[PDB]
Amino acid sequence: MGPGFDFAQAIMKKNTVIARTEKGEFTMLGVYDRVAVIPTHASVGEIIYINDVETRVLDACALRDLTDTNLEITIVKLDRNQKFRDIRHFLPRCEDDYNDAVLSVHTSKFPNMYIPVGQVTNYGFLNLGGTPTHRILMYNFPTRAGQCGGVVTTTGKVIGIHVGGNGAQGFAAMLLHSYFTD
Repeated sequence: MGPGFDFAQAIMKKNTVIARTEKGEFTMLGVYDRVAVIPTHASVGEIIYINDVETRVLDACALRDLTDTNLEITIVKLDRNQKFRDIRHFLPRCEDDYNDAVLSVHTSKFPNMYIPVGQVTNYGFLNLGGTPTHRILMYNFPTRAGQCGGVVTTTGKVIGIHVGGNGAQGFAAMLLHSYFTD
């Protein structure tokens, strides 16, 4: 409808795949080469389905901060025959608050879904499903089951991936440029 949705659509149309694990179907963001991200609660194993095709996992790393606290991001390298568009220059360098964000989801259950979530707070600490978690972004939208892995954007920036909700608020894990230096 406007320039926020335009940026979100440009990322969904070239930089997402549908990922299936034994724990469900997830929006998965491809960042560069064969490297993608997914919430750590997806429990990625040695094999994953990517757009309903059996795919070997070459590497999977569940990120933690230097205090050994969960960040809820897993970085996956896929044995795929095609590279993602390199979007690392759209990643923020530091922790921050944002205005006027969009949460975008693409699964079997929710195809071509875009949600204007408004103001995003640098929330920091969250007890997420009983697990202490850091670098959490919060937005005042009642997100639901099926939105995990959803991409959070502003105009010109890819800032996080949806990882949870409490019925009134939604929560995303930060994406930082420093996670994807090669």
